[PDB]
Amino acid sequence: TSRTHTSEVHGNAEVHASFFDIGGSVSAGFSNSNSSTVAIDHSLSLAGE
Amino acid sequence: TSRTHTSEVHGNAEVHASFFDIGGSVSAGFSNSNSSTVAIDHSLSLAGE
Repeated sequence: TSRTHTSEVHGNAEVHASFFDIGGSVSAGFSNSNSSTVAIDHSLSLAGE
Repeated sequence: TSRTHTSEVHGNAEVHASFFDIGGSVSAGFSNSNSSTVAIDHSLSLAGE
C-alpha cells in the first residue's frame, strides 16, 4: 500500500522567427500527482537437496 | 520512505512548412520535482520442511 505523492512543475521555452513576425514564449506551470497503489503477490518455492 | 527529486534539461527545434507561412520553433526545457514516496508492505510465509 503506497500513498505516493509527487508534486511537479512545468518549464520550457519557445521562440518565433519569420519574414514578418518575431515572437517568443516560456512554458510554465505546476503539478501534483498522487498514486494510491495497492497490490498482492503470491509465491511458491520448492527446494531439493 | 523516499523522496524523489527528478530534474531534467531539454533542447528542441521544429519548423512547420506552409504556403506563405514559415517559422522555426527552437526550444529548451527543464522541470524539477518535489515528491514523496512511501509504502507499507506486509508479508506472511510458511516454510514446511
